[PDB]
Amino acid sequence: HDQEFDPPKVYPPVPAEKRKPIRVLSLFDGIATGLLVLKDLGIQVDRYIASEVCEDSITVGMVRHQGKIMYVGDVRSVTQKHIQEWGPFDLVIGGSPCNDLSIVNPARKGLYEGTGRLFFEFYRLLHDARPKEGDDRPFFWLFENVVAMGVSDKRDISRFLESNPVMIDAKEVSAAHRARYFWGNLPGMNRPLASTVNDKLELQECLEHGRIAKFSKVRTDQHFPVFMNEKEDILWCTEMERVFGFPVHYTDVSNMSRLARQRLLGRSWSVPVIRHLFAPLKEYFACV
DNA sequence: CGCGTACGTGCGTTTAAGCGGTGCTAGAGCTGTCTACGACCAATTGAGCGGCCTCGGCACCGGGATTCTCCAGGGCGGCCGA
Ligand SMILES: Nc1ncnc2c1ncn2[C@@H]1O[C@H](CSCC[C@H](N)C(=O)O)[C@@H](O)[C@H]1O
Repeated sequence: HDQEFDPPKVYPPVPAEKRKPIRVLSLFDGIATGLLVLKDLGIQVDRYIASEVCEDSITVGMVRHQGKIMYVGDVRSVTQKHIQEWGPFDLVIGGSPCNDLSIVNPARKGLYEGTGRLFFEFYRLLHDARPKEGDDRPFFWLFENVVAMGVSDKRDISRFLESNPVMIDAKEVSAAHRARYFWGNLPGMNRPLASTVNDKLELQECLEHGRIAKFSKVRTDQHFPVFMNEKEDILWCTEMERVFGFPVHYTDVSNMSRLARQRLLGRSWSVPVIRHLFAPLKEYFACV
Protein backbone atom coordinates (compact mmCIF):
# COMPACT_ATOMS: atom_id res chain seq x y z
CA HIS A 1 0.00 0.00 0.00
CA ASP A 2 1.66 3.18 -1.30
CA GLN A 3 -0.73 6.05 -0.58
CA GLU A 4 1.79 8.47 0.94
CA PHE A 5 5.50 8.93 0.28
CA ASP A 6 8.13 10.38 2.62
CA PRO A 7 11.75 9.48 3.45
CA PRO A 8 12.52 8.50 7.06
CA LYS A 9 14.85 10.93 8.81
CA VAL A 10 18.07 9.12 9.77
CA TYR A 11 20.14 10.83 12.47
CA PRO A 12 23.96 10.72 12.46
CA PRO A 13 25.54 8.46 15.10
CA VAL A 14 27.02 10.29 18.09
CA PRO A 15 30.40 9.02 19.40
CA ALA A 16 31.04 7.91 22.96
CA GLU A 17 32.64 11.16 24.15
CA LYS A 18 29.42 13.14 23.52
CA ARG A 19 27.20 10.34 24.82
CA LYS A 20 24.32 11.24 27.14
CA PRO A 21 21.61 9.32 29.03
CA ILE A 22 18.04 9.28 27.75
CA ARG A 23 15.12 11.48 28.70
CA VAL A 24 11.92 9.54 28.06
CA LEU A 25 8.34 10.75 27.82
CA SER A 26 5.83 7.90 27.99
CA LEU A 27 2.30 9.05 27.38
CA PHE A 28 0.02 6.01 27.53
CA ASP A 29 2.33 3.96 29.70
CA GLY A 30 0.01 1.59 31.55
CA ILE A 31 2.22 -1.24 32.66
CA ALA A 32 5.67 0.34 32.48
CA THR A 33 6.95 -1.79 29.60
CA GLY A 34 9.17 0.90 28.06
CA LEU A 35 11.30 1.62 31.12
CA LEU A 36 11.43 -2.13 31.83
CA VAL A 37 12.88 -2.77 28.35
CA LEU A 38 15.28 0.18 28.76
CA LYS A 39 16.55 -1.17 32.10
CA ASP A 40 16.86 -4.64 30.52
CA LEU A 41 18.99 -3.30 27.66
CA GLY A 42 21.32 -1.55 30.12
CA ILE A 43 20.65 2.08 29.17
CA GLN A 44 21.12 4.95 31.61
CA VAL A 45 17.83 6.80 32.13
CA ASP A 46 18.19 10.40 33.27
CA ARG A 47 14.45 11.12 33.38
CA TYR A 48 11.33 9.02 32.78
CA ILE A 49 7.95 10.78 32.76
CA ALA A 50 4.78 8.66 32.54
CA SER A 51 1.37 10.32 32.17
CA GLU A 52 -0.89 7.55 33.49
CA VAL A 53 -4.46 7.74 34.81
CA CYS A 54 -5.16 4.24 36.12
CA GLU A 55 -4.03 3.72 39.72
CA ASP A 56 -3.24 0.02 39.22
CA SER A 57 -0.77 0.87 36.44
CA ILE A 58 0.75 3.62 38.61
CA THR A 59 1.10 0.99 41.36
CA VAL A 60 2.83 -1.36 38.87
CA GLY A 61 5.28 1.41 38.06
CA MET A 62 5.91 2.42 41.68
CA VAL A 63 6.63 -1.18 42.67
CA ARG A 64 8.70 -2.22 39.67
CA HIS A 65 10.76 0.98 39.31
CA GLN A 66 11.01 2.36 42.90
CA GLY A 67 10.07 6.00 42.44
CA LYS A 68 12.15 6.54 39.30
CA ILE A 69 8.98 7.31 37.34
CA MET A 70 7.78 10.91 37.38
CA TYR A 71 3.99 10.63 37.30
CA VAL A 72 1.58 12.95 35.54
CA GLY A 73 -2.17 12.44 35.75
CA ASP A 74 -4.35 12.69 32.64
CA VAL A 75 -2.69 13.58 29.33
CA ARG A 76 -5.14 16.48 28.90
CA SER A 77 -3.54 18.16 31.94
CA VAL A 78 -0.20 18.33 30.08
CA THR A 79 0.45 21.63 28.29
CA GLN A 80 3.33 23.01 26.25
CA LYS A 81 4.66 24.68 29.40
CA HIS A 82 4.96 21.30 31.14
CA ILE A 83 6.91 19.96 28.15
CA GLN A 84 9.27 22.93 27.94
CA GLU A 85 9.91 23.02 31.71
CA TRP A 86 10.71 19.29 32.02
CA GLY A 87 13.71 19.49 29.69
CA PRO A 88 14.08 18.37 26.09
CA PHE A 89 13.14 14.75 25.51
CA ASP A 90 15.14 12.06 23.72
CA LEU A 91 12.48 9.34 23.38
CA VAL A 92 8.69 9.73 23.16
CA ILE A 93 6.58 6.57 23.32
CA GLY A 94 2.96 5.54 23.56
CA GLY A 95 0.00 3.45 22.47
CA SER A 96 -3.49 4.94 22.46
CA PRO A 97 -6.42 2.96 23.93
CA CYS A 98 -8.05 0.99 21.10
CA ASN A 99 -11.57 0.72 22.55
CA ASP A 100 -13.00 2.51 19.50
CA LEU A 101 -10.04 2.12 17.13
CA SER A 102 -10.46 -1.66 16.96
CA ILE A 103 -12.82 -2.93 14.27
CA VAL A 104 -13.65 -5.98 16.38
CA ASN A 105 -16.45 -3.86 17.85
CA PRO A 106 -19.58 -4.00 15.67
CA ALA A 107 -20.71 -0.65 17.13
CA ARG A 108 -17.37 1.14 17.07
CA LYS A 109 -17.24 4.89 17.64
CA GLY A 110 -14.12 5.58 15.58
CA LEU A 111 -11.02 7.75 15.77
CA TYR A 112 -12.80 10.92 16.92
CA GLU A 113 -14.27 9.65 20.19
CA GLY A 114 -12.72 10.27 23.64
CA THR A 115 -10.93 6.91 23.58
CA GLY A 116 -9.46 7.38 20.09
CA ARG A 117 -8.92 11.16 20.01
CA LEU A 118 -6.39 10.79 22.86
CA PHE A 119 -4.02 9.89 19.98
CA PHE A 120 -4.24 13.54 18.92
CA GLU A 121 -3.20 14.43 22.48
CA PHE A 122 -0.13 12.35 21.67
CA TYR A 123 0.38 14.32 18.45
CA ARG A 124 0.11 17.55 20.46
CA LEU A 125 2.77 16.32 22.85
CA LEU A 126 4.63 15.06 19.79
CA HIS A 127 4.50 18.66 18.55
CA ASP A 128 5.74 20.09 21.85
CA ALA A 129 8.57 17.62 22.54
CA ARG A 130 9.93 17.81 18.99
CA PRO A 131 12.99 20.10 18.72
CA LYS A 132 12.86 23.12 16.45
CA GLU A 133 14.74 23.54 13.18
CA GLY A 134 18.51 23.89 13.47
CA ASP A 135 18.79 21.43 16.37
CA ASP A 136 20.72 18.28 15.41
CA ARG A 137 19.82 16.44 18.63
CA PRO A 138 18.68 12.84 17.98
CA PHE A 139 14.95 12.83 18.75
CA PHE A 140 13.04 9.56 18.48
CA TRP A 141 9.37 8.71 18.77
CA LEU A 142 7.22 5.58 18.71
CA PHE A 143 3.47 5.04 18.45
CA GLU A 144 1.83 1.63 18.79
CA ASN A 145 -1.61 0.44 17.73
CA VAL A 146 -3.50 -2.74 16.79
CA VAL A 147 -3.76 -4.26 13.31
CA ALA A 148 -7.59 -4.36 13.36
CA MET A 149 -8.20 -0.84 12.09
CA GLY A 150 -9.93 0.66 9.09
CA VAL A 151 -8.15 1.80 5.96
CA SER A 152 -9.09 5.47 6.43
CA ASP A 153 -8.11 5.41 10.13
CA LYS A 154 -4.66 3.91 9.46
CA ARG A 155 -4.22 6.26 6.48
CA ASP A 156 -5.04 9.35 8.57
CA ILE A 157 -2.72 8.20 11.40
CA SER A 158 0.12 7.52 8.93
CA ARG A 159 -0.40 10.95 7.35
CA PHE A 160 -0.52 12.71 10.73
CA LEU A 161 2.60 11.01 12.11
CA GLU A 162 4.36 11.14 8.69
CA SER A 163 5.92 7.68 8.97
CA ASN A 164 5.46 4.22 7.50
CA PRO A 165 3.74 1.84 9.97
CA VAL A 166 5.71 -1.36 10.26
CA MET A 167 3.69 -4.45 11.13
CA ILE A 168 5.26 -6.65 13.81
CA ASP A 169 3.70 -9.95 14.87
CA ALA A 170 4.46 -11.31 18.34
CA LYS A 171 4.63 -14.91 17.04
CA GLU A 172 8.00 -14.29 15.35
CA VAL A 173 9.73 -13.50 18.66
CA SER A 174 7.34 -14.62 21.46
CA ALA A 175 4.45 -17.03 22.04
CA ALA A 176 1.53 -14.67 21.33
CA HIS A 177 -0.66 -14.02 18.29
CA ARG A 178 -0.93 -10.26 17.94
CA ALA A 179 0.11 -8.08 15.01
CA ARG A 180 0.71 -4.43 15.85
CA TYR A 181 1.43 -1.34 13.78
CA PHE A 182 4.43 0.73 14.86
CA TRP A 183 4.90 4.28 13.65
CA GLY A 184 8.28 5.82 14.34
CA ASN A 185 11.65 6.95 13.05
CA LEU A 186 13.98 4.46 14.74
CA PRO A 187 16.87 3.11 12.64
CA GLY A 188 16.11 -0.34 11.30
CA MET A 189 12.38 0.22 11.53
CA ASN A 190 11.55 -2.67 9.17
CA ARG A 191 14.55 -4.94 9.76
CA PRO A 192 13.52 -8.58 10.33
CA LEU A 193 12.76 -10.09 13.72
CA ALA A 194 16.09 -11.08 15.28
CA SER A 195 14.86 -13.84 17.59
CA THR A 196 16.84 -14.02 20.84
CA VAL A 197 17.57 -17.49 22.24
CA ASN A 198 16.75 -16.16 25.72
CA ASP A 199 13.24 -15.28 24.50
CA LYS A 200 10.62 -17.99 24.98
CA LEU A 201 9.43 -18.77 21.46
CA GLU A 202 7.23 -21.78 22.20
CA LEU A 203 4.28 -21.73 24.58
CA GLN A 204 5.46 -24.65 26.75
CA GLU A 205 8.55 -22.73 27.91
CA CYS A 206 6.13 -20.14 29.37
CA LEU A 207 4.05 -22.71 31.27
CA GLU A 208 4.62 -23.76 34.86
CA HIS A 209 5.18 -27.34 36.01
CA GLY A 210 2.39 -29.88 35.58
CA ARG A 211 0.69 -28.12 32.66
CA ILE A 212 0.68 -29.17 29.00
CA ALA A 213 0.13 -26.68 26.18
CA LYS A 214 -2.75 -27.59 23.88
CA PHE A 215 -1.79 -25.06 21.19
CA SER A 216 1.55 -23.96 19.79
CA LYS A 217 0.93 -20.32 20.77
CA VAL A 218 -1.93 -18.37 22.34
CA ARG A 219 -4.23 -15.73 20.90
CA THR A 220 -4.76 -12.29 22.43
CA ASP A 221 -14.41 -23.67 20.98
CA GLN A 222 -15.59 -23.72 24.61
CA HIS A 223 -12.26 -25.04 25.84
CA PHE A 224 -9.02 -23.83 27.42
CA PRO A 225 -5.56 -23.72 25.80
CA VAL A 226 -3.76 -25.58 28.64
CA PHE A 227 -4.40 -29.04 30.04
CA MET A 228 -3.64 -29.38 33.76
CA ASN A 229 -3.85 -32.84 35.40
CA GLU A 230 -5.94 -34.05 32.42
CA LYS A 231 -8.27 -31.08 32.90
CA GLU A 232 -8.63 -27.90 30.86
CA ASP A 233 -7.52 -24.91 32.93
CA ILE A 234 -7.47 -21.15 32.39
CA LEU A 235 -4.17 -19.62 31.26
CA TRP A 236 -2.41 -18.21 34.31
CA CYS A 237 -1.45 -14.57 34.78
CA THR A 238 2.24 -15.21 35.46
CA GLU A 239 2.24 -17.50 32.43
CA MET A 240 0.63 -14.63 30.52
CA GLU A 241 3.52 -12.42 31.67
CA ARG A 242 5.99 -15.04 30.43
CA VAL A 243 4.14 -15.13 27.10
CA PHE A 244 4.18 -11.33 26.81
CA GLY A 245 7.91 -11.23 27.63
CA PHE A 246 7.56 -9.68 31.09
CA PRO A 247 9.70 -10.91 34.00
CA VAL A 248 8.25 -13.63 36.20
CA HIS A 249 5.64 -12.33 38.69
CA TYR A 250 5.64 -8.80 37.27
CA THR A 251 2.04 -7.56 37.56
CA ASP A 252 1.40 -8.65 41.15
CA VAL A 253 1.75 -5.30 42.87
CA SER A 254 -1.44 -4.76 44.88
CA ASN A 255 -4.72 -6.35 45.95
CA MET A 256 -6.18 -6.56 42.45
CA SER A 257 -8.21 -9.49 41.16
CA ARG A 258 -7.64 -11.80 38.20
CA LEU A 259 -9.78 -9.63 35.90
CA ALA A 260 -7.73 -6.52 36.71
CA ARG A 261 -4.49 -8.34 35.90
CA GLN A 262 -6.05 -9.50 32.62
CA ARG A 263 -7.12 -5.91 31.81
CA LEU A 264 -3.61 -4.63 32.52
CA LEU A 265 -1.70 -7.38 30.67
CA GLY A 266 -4.00 -7.25 27.62
CA ARG A 267 -3.35 -3.56 26.96
CA SER A 268 0.39 -3.89 27.63
CA TRP A 269 3.14 -3.98 25.02
CA SER A 270 5.09 -7.09 24.08
CA VAL A 271 8.51 -6.96 25.77
CA PRO A 272 10.52 -8.82 23.03
CA VAL A 273 8.99 -6.67 20.25
CA ILE A 274 9.99 -3.51 22.14
CA ARG A 275 13.46 -4.94 22.94
CA HIS A 276 13.88 -5.42 19.18
CA LEU A 277 12.65 -1.87 18.54
CA PHE A 278 14.71 -0.20 21.28
CA ALA A 279 17.85 -2.22 20.35
CA PRO A 280 19.60 0.33 18.01
CA LEU A 281 19.17 3.13 20.60
CA LYS A 282 22.06 1.49 22.52
CA GLU A 283 24.66 2.89 20.09
CA TYR A 284 23.06 6.37 20.12
CA PHE A 285 22.86 6.78 23.91
CA ALA A 286 24.44 5.84 27.22
CA CYS A 287 25.11 2.27 28.34
CA VAL A 288 25.20 0.63 31.76
C1' DC B 1 -42.77 -30.16 27.48
C1' DG B 2 -39.00 -33.28 26.81
C1' DC B 3 -36.35 -37.55 28.24
C1' DG B 4 -36.37 -42.13 29.29
C1' DT B 5 -37.46 -46.25 31.47
C1' DA B 6 -39.78 -49.48 32.74
C1' DC B 7 -44.11 -51.83 32.62
C1' DG B 8 -47.72 -54.28 29.56
C1' DT B 9 -48.62 -56.95 25.85
C1' DG B 10 -47.69 -61.26 23.10
C1' DC B 11 -45.58 -65.66 22.38
C1' DG B 12 -43.11 -69.58 23.60
C1' DT B 13 -41.61 -72.38 27.40
C1' DT B 14 -42.47 -75.09 31.52
C1' DT B 15 -43.58 -75.23 36.34
C1' DA B 16 -46.84 -76.85 39.08
C1' DA B 17 -51.91 -76.05 40.59
C1' DG B 18 -55.87 -78.82 40.39
C1' DC B 19 -58.52 -83.06 40.23
C1' DG B 20 -58.96 -87.71 41.08
C1' DG B 21 -57.99 -91.57 43.29
C1' DT B 22 -56.88 -94.57 48.18
C1' DG B 23 -54.78 -95.42 53.10
C1' DC B 24 -54.04 -94.26 57.39
C1' DT B 25 -54.37 -92.25 61.75
C1' DA B 26 -54.26 -88.12 64.87
C1' DG B 27 -57.47 -85.98 66.70
C1' DA B 28 -62.22 -83.60 66.78
C1' DG B 29 -66.18 -84.95 69.08
C1' DC B 30 -69.60 -87.29 72.16
C1' DT B 31 -70.51 -90.18 76.82
C1' DG B 32 -70.08 -91.56 81.76
C1' DT B 33 -67.89 -90.59 86.82
C1' DC B 34 -67.07 -87.93 90.15
C1' DT B 35 -64.71 -84.36 92.63
C1' DA B 36 -63.14 -80.38 93.62
C1' DC B 37 -64.13 -75.58 92.79
C1' DG B 38 -67.23 -71.87 93.04
C1' DA B 39 -72.10 -69.70 94.41
C1' DC B 40 -74.80 -68.84 98.29
C1' DC B 41 -75.41 -67.15 103.54
C1' DA B 42 -73.90 -64.72 108.06
C1' DA B 43 -70.24 -62.06 111.13
C1' DT B 44 -66.89 -59.21 111.32
C1' DT B 45 -63.89 -56.07 110.80
C1' DG B 46 -60.35 -53.11 108.61
C1' DA B 47 -59.47 -51.16 104.21
C1' DG B 48 -61.30 -47.74 101.35
C1' DC B 49 -63.83 -43.45 100.71
C1' DG B 50 -65.93 -38.54 102.35
C1' DG B 51 -64.11 -34.43 104.53
C1' DC B 52 -60.17 -31.10 105.77
C1' DC B 53 -55.75 -28.81 105.74
C1' DT B 54 -51.48 -27.23 104.77
C1' DC B 55 -47.81 -26.37 101.88
C1' DG B 56 -44.88 -27.02 98.32
C1' DG B 57 -44.91 -28.05 93.47
C1' DC B 58 -46.62 -25.63 89.69
C1' DA B 59 -48.09 -21.29 87.33
C1' DC B 60 -46.54 -16.82 86.26
C1' DC B 61 -44.06 -11.86 85.75
C1' DG B 62 -39.64 -9.99 84.73
C1' DG B 63 -34.45 -9.93 83.08
C1' DG B 64 -30.54 -11.44 80.86
C1' DA B 65 -28.19 -14.81 77.77
C1' DT B 66 -28.67 -16.89 73.76
C1' DT B 67 -30.04 -18.60 69.51
C1' DC B 68 -31.75 -18.88 65.18
C1' DT B 69 -33.54 -15.52 61.18
C1' DC B 70 -32.78 -12.53 57.81
C1' DC B 71 -31.21 -8.81 55.22
C1' DA B 72 -27.37 -5.48 54.06
C1' DG B 73 -22.89 -4.98 52.33
C1' DG B 74 -18.30 -6.36 50.25
C1' DG B 75 -16.09 -8.83 47.13
C1' DC B 76 -16.77 -11.46 43.12
C1' DG B 77 -16.99 -12.66 38.38
C1' DG B 78 -19.64 -12.11 34.32
C1' DC B 79 -22.40 -10.70 31.04
C1' DC B 80 -22.86 -8.17 27.70
C1' DG B 81 -25.04 -4.12 24.83
C1' DA B 82 -25.46 0.36 24.02
N1 LIG C 1 -6.71 9.98 28.97
C1 LIG C 1 -5.67 9.08 29.38
N2 LIG C 1 -4.47 9.54 29.61
C2 LIG C 1 -3.49 8.73 29.99
N3 LIG C 1 -3.74 7.45 30.13
C3 LIG C 1 -4.94 6.97 29.91
C4 LIG C 1 -5.92 7.78 29.53
N4 LIG C 1 -6.99 7.05 29.37
C5 LIG C 1 -6.69 5.81 29.65
N5 LIG C 1 -5.42 5.77 29.98
C6 LIG C 1 -4.68 4.65 30.35
O1 LIG C 1 -3.52 4.52 29.51
C7 LIG C 1 -3.44 3.19 28.97
C8 LIG C 1 -3.58 3.25 27.44
S1 LIG C 1 -4.01 1.60 26.79
C9 LIG C 1 -2.56 0.88 25.94
C10 LIG C 1 -1.33 0.94 26.87
C11 LIG C 1 -0.01 0.71 26.13
N6 LIG C 1 -0.24 -0.09 24.90
C12 LIG C 1 1.00 0.00 27.04
O2 LIG C 1 2.22 -0.04 26.73
O3 LIG C 1 0.60 -0.56 28.13
C13 LIG C 1 -4.57 2.35 29.58
O4 LIG C 1 -4.03 1.41 30.53
C14 LIG C 1 -5.50 3.36 30.29
O5 LIG C 1 -5.82 2.91 31.62
